[PDB]
Amino acid sequence: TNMLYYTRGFQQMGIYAVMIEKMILRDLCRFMFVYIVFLFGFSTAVVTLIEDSYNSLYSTCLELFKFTIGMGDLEFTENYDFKAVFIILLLAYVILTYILLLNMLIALMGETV
Amino acid sequence: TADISARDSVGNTVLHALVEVADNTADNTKFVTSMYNEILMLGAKLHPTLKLEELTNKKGMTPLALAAGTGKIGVLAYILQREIQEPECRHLSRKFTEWAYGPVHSSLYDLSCIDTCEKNSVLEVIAYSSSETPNRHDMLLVEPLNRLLQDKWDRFVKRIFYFNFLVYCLYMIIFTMAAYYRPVDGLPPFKMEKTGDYFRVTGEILSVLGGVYFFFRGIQYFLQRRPSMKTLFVDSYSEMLFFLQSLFMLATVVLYFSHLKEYVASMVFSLALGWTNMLYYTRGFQQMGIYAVMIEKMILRDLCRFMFVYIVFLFGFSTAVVTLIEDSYNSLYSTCLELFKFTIGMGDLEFTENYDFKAVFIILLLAYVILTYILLLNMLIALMGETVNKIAQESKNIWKLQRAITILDTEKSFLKCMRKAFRSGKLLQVGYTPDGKDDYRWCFRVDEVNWTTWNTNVGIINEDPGNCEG
Amino acid sequence: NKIAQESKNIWKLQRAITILDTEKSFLKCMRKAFRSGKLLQVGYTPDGKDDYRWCFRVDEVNWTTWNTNVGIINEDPGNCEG
Ligand SMILES: CCCCCCCCCCCCCCCCCC(=O)OC[C@H](COP(=O)(O)O[C@@H]1[C@H](O)[C@H](O)[C@@H](O)[C@H](O)[C@H]1O)OC(=O)CCCCCCCCCCCCCCCCC
Ligand SMILES: CCCCCCCC/C=C/CCCCCCCC(=O)O[C@@H](COC(=O)CCCCCCCCCCCCCCC)COP(=O)([O-])OCC[N+](C)(C)C
Ligand SMILES: CCCCCCCC/C=C/CCCCCCCC(=O)O[C@@H](COC(=O)CCCCCCCCCCCCCCC)COP(=O)([O-])OCC[N+](C)(C)C
Ligand SMILES: CCCCCCCC/C=C\CCCCCCCC(=O)O[C@@H](COC(=O)CCCCCCCCCCCCCCC)COP(=O)([O-])OCC[N+](C)(C)C
Ligand SMILES: CCCCCCCC/C=C\CCCCCCCC(=O)O[C@@H](COC(=O)CCCCCCCCCCCCCCC)COP(=O)([O-])OCC[N+](C)(C)C
Ligand SMILES: CCCCCCCC/C=C\CCCCCCCC(=O)O[C@@H](COC(=O)CCCCCCCCCCCCCCC)COP(=O)([O-])OCC[N+](C)(C)C
Ligand SMILES: CCCCCCCC/C=C\CCCCCCCC(=O)O[C@@H](COC(=O)CCCCCCCCCCCCCCC)COP(=O)([O-])OCC[N+](C)(C)C
Ligand SMILES: CCCCCCCC/C=C\CCCCCCCC(=O)O[C@@H](COC(=O)CCCCCCCCCCCCCCC)COP(=O)([O-])OCC[N+](C)(C)C
Ligand SMILES: CCCCCCCC/C=C\CCCCCCCC(=O)O[C@@H](COC(=O)CCCCCCCCCCCCCCC)COP(=O)([O-])OCC[N+](C)(C)C
Ligand SMILES: CCCCCCCC/C=C\CCCCCCCC(=O)O[C@@H](COC(=O)CCCCCCCCCCCCCCC)COP(=O)([O-])OCC[N+](C)(C)C
Ligand SMILES: CCCCCCCC/C=C\CCCCCCCC(=O)O[C@@H](COC(=O)CCCCCCCCCCCCCCC)COP(=O)([O-])OCC[N+](C)(C)C
Ligand SMILES: CCCCCCCC/C=C\CCCCCCCC(=O)O[C@@H](COC(=O)CCCCCCCCCCCCCCC)COP(=O)([O-])OCC[N+](C)(C)C
Ligand code: NA
Ligand code: NA
Repeated sequence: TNMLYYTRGFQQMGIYAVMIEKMILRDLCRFMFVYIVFLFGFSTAVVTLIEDSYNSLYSTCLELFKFTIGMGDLEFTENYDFKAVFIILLLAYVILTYILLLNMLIALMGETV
Repeated sequence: TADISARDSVGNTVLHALVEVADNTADNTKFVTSMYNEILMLGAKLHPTLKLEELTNKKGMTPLALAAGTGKIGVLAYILQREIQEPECRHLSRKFTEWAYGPVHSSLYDLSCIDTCEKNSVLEVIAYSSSETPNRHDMLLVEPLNRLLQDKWDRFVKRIFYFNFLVYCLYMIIFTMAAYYRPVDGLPPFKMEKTGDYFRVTGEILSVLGGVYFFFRGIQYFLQRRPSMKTLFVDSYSEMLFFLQSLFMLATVVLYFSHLKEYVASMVFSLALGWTNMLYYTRGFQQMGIYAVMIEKMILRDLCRFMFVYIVFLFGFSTAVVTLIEDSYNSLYSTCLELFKFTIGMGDLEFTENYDFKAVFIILLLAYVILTYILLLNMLIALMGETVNKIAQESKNIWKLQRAITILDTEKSFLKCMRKAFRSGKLLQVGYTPDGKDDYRWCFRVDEVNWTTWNTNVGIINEDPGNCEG
Repeated sequence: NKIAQESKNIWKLQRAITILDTEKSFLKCMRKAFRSGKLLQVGYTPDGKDDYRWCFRVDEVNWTTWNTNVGIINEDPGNCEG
């Protein structure tokens, strides 16, 4: 990752790596903070609902982080007790994170660039 | 002769009428702002001992607070930056000059009814404005208001806000950690058998005391700040979500002692809101606050248009697919659910071999895929990108208003805890009344420097006997 | 970025085509197209008769044409159609 220092001897790669640092400090920094509010916000909301194994805060923050990377199973646990709660609570996470906030990130990168 | 106090059936004097007539155009603003001076000169020339701007109408609104409320920003800019440079019309000057050494000069704006008048202060009348007041978000760029709220913030509210944040951070930790460790075995209410269960009910007590808290604090927002049916569900997207959090959080108390497991359905919606409602407290932070303004606009401009159209297609093709399935994915849930997976990148194009015509099925999904994943989610990114270009400074001006509403509720809350609102300005003499007395106006300093007004026409300069308040 | 106002102008035309098919459809259900304007006198013909043109009002305000060159103004005998 520190090879990206030595882009600074190259105008088009160096500027690119300047456009990396600004995003990590402007856009990811604002993003990932808000993202972890929702993530831990719905994660706790889901493992609170689970009873029993996905009754952990890791294995539910881990499974809800998969919706980010396009690997979210909307049925990763049948060990709930109210489905409408669970489904309302994930699709809320999905809409607010995958559709809204990752695509909002692309928008802010676009305005940053 | 004509009585300059032009009280009418509605009570609007001439200055009121000149606020009501404005349009926030350049030709009209250039006009009406001038006219106040000559009306004010004449009011001070032909009928002294009656400063004309304190007068009100039937509804009880000064022309200052009538410009604050009716959305008149260029009018309001004049009345706040009013700088009359001539004797016997100078007490009406609103922006004084406490000194000027070289280019530097300390402007001395008055905080007459920007904050803490007996009714309708400019910050209230802007902050506590309804929804469709034009220019509402730009009306705090007007000096001294931009630098007055940043003064109250850095000096009073930044320390109480970051405390209220912390108390809400721990309220969530206490409520989260009291819900994670809930009793799975049995039907409520539950017992404090183990030692940890005493700490757990404690976090449940402390959880409900905050649910009734944000409940009452969401009631009295509708008793202090009386909204209309349009401004319930618009312009107040926070006082509802913290109040809504309490509805779930108190239904959680109903359904715990009503002997049901449905308390989980409500207790869990209080957590998702509760952490999602941490994004309120970004409004004490410029870059995070604007970001959260760029969240609300998307949810209301872009998701709102998007998700509606998306659910037309989704239910449009879902019904089209389960119509084709025969038999298990012969449900409208398990087909809307499977077709929603193409959105999140988890679409199996072969999630059912229990069809009867494959070309129908495949034409019908790839139509859904192209029109939703490739077109409409990427179209969403495009519209966000055009939104972000639009709402760049229009979100910073919503932010300073979010912070402004916070600065004023903080004043009203701590009206007896520590002090009043602190008055955010030094009582200072600016000159002399036309009746021959001191003035002593609550004024807010603004050190300003200008490298082109080299002459420095003295005019007002008050402590020119001094040099810099020493 | 290109099609921002070029799509609002396609929109008003989509709505326009809807407004006119709606007229043609309900030509006998309720009424004709409603004629969307008040038959009003605007002056006098050059042959010396009334005009009575189906006209559409547009309240307009301008804060720079202070002189108000009278010119046409028709119900200046009145003031605001009272
Ligand atoms: C049985 C129940 C069924 C439900 C229906 C019942 C009614 C629903 C509730 C009504 C509301 C519905 C909201 C829908 C989503 C949109 C939310 C949103 O735009 O909010 C922005 C808000 C801004 O502040 P404010 O309002 O103070 O500022 C306003 C505002 O800027 C204004 O433009 C300016 O004039 C001025 O600045 C000021 O006047 O920010 C916050 O309030 C903090 C952040 C809040 C979170 C933002 C993210 C959105 C989360 C939504 C989902 C909730 C979480 C998941 C729950 C799972 C299911 C339970
Ligand atoms: C870039 C830096 C890295 C970021 C990573 C981000 C990733 C997400 C966050 C990561 C950091 C925080 C994770 C939680 C702390 C560990 C405890 C836990 O998981 O579970 C605790 C339970 O109780 C709870 O889960 C609720 C209590 C939360 C209290 C801590 C506040 C965290 C604040 C930040 C939160 C976000 C708020 C927004 C932040 C701005 C106990 O531990 P356990 O072992 O899980 O329980 C098993 C107990 N049992 C066996 C008896 C049943
Ligand atoms: C943000 C808010 C949430 C949004 C959620 C969005 C998610 C999508 C939409 C969600 C809401 C609507 C879902 C359908 C209503 C339930 C009935 C059903 O599913 O199946 C019914 C069948 O018949 C049909 O499925 C077709 C009949 C549809 C009539 C309802 C119109 C819905 C309008 C809105 C539609 C979108 C139009 C565009 C909207 C602008 C009967 O119920 P069942 O149990 O399924 O059938 C089993 C019967 N059996 C056992 C005898 C075989
Ligand atoms: C010379 C390096 C020898 C390295 C040998 C090692 C292998 C080769 C390694 C890397 C490739 C480097 C090739 C350099 C020559 C290409 C032409 C050029 O000058 O630049 C051009 C292409 O620019 C590039 O190709 C720059 C890419 C390197 C960026 C470094 C980050 C990660 C390195 C990870 C490396 C993994 C290493 C693991 C495997 C060994 C662009 O033109 P410019 O220069 O922008 O224009 C003038 C700039 N000026 C204004 C400053 C004047
Ligand atoms: C965005 C602003 C923030 C809003 C925050 C608050 C939002 C919260 C919303 C709603 C709160 C209540 C929802 C949960 C109900 C409690 C559980 C319950 O009793 O379930 C019952 C089932 O009931 C159903 O299966 C039907 C569910 C109807 C609601 C679906 C849409 C709600 C989301 C609209 C979103 C629009 C948002 C606004 C935008 C337009 C019975 O229990 P069960 O065990 O589930 O029964 C079997 C279930 N099974 C057959 C499925 C297996
Ligand atoms: C800004 C804030 C963000 C938004 C926050 C709020 C978001 C709230 C989100 C979602 C709220 C809406 C879904 C509720 C959850 C399901 C609960 C339920 O009743 O399940 C039953 C559905 O029974 C049906 O009849 C469903 C018919 C409609 C399609 C299902 C939704 C598709 C999910 C994708 C929607 C994507 C679009 C998203 C738009 C929302 C299941 O019953 P069952 O026991 O399995 O019985 C099987 C057979 N049966 C189905 C025939 C009965
Ligand atoms: C968190 C980090 C972030 C920073 C913030 C720090 C936040 C505060 C931090 C910690 C406060 C809590 C410490 C006491 C409990 C520890 C012992 C215990 O019971 O352990 C158990 C977990 O815990 C529980 O089961 C108790 C439930 C959670 C307590 C919620 C806070 C209570 C309010 C008062 C708080 C102070 C407020 C008022 C102050 C004036 C161990 O689990 P177990 O036994 O394996 O299984 C669960 C038990 N069961 C199976 C029987 C169901
Ligand atoms: C309970 C007995 C005390 C023990 C509790 C132990 C603490 C555990 C915590 C939380 C548990 C306490 C009960 C929960 C209350 C609900 C949350 C709440 O009120 O938030 C309010 C805080 O604003 C206040 O004025 C809070 C009241 C004072 C709390 C005193 C305890 C803090 C101790 C710890 C201090 C540590 C300091 C360390 C410094 C480094 C929210 O502010 P608001 O102005 O309403 O604005 C939002 C509402 N709006 C969006 C609608 C506008
Ligand atoms: C707003 C102005 C002020 C409001 C008033 C001031 C106070 C407000 C605060 C608190 C007072 C309580 C208000 C809510 C009602 C309590 C729950 C209840 O009655 O449950 C009933 C059932 O319930 C269920 O069957 C489902 C319960 C879970 C629903 C989850 C969503 C909670 C919504 C939260 C509300 C969000 C609403 C959003 C508002 C837009 C219990 O009654 P029952 O007859 O025994 O039914 C048993 C049925 N069963 C056996 C099949 C299970
Ligand atoms: C003080 C708060 C204490 C909270 C303690 C709790 C832990 C810490 C919590 C949160 C981190 C807060 C650190 C604040 C100090 C950083 C430097 C700074 O001032 O701002 C900088 C960084 O800005 C941020 O770091 C703001 C991030 C908080 C946004 C709140 C939303 C979600 C919170 C979820 C929290 C999960 C909680 C669960 C775990 C406890 C940016 O500068 P600025 O300020 O924009 O510039 C001037 C602004 N002005 C114009 C207004 C003057
Ligand atoms: C965009 C504007 C909206 C248009 C809306 C209307 C579009 C509708 C389009 C077409 C309508 C007809 C298609 C379905 C045929 C009926 C079923 C049938 O008889 O299938 C036959 C099979 O036939 C095939 O397997 C070959 C299918 C040929 C068509 C493929 C391209 C059509 C999409 C072009 C899209 C371009 C769109 C325009 C852009 C350029 C026989 O039955 P079977 O049981 O299936 O036989 C075994 C099948 N198996 C071997 C596969 C297993
Ligand atoms: C604006 C509105 C949105 C657009 C709406 C319209 C969109 C309409 C979309 C798609 C229309 C085109 C596909 C039709 C569906 C297949 C039906 C069929 O005949 O299946 C047979 C295909 O037999 C072949 O020989 C297929 C050869 C071409 C590649 C198949 C398509 C690839 C899917 C990806 C295309 C991605 C690109 C998408 C571009 C369209 C299967 O026969 P079998 O029984 O399994 O036999 C096995 C062995 N055999 C295959 C050798 C025979
Ligand atoms: Na993906
Ligand atoms: Na994927």
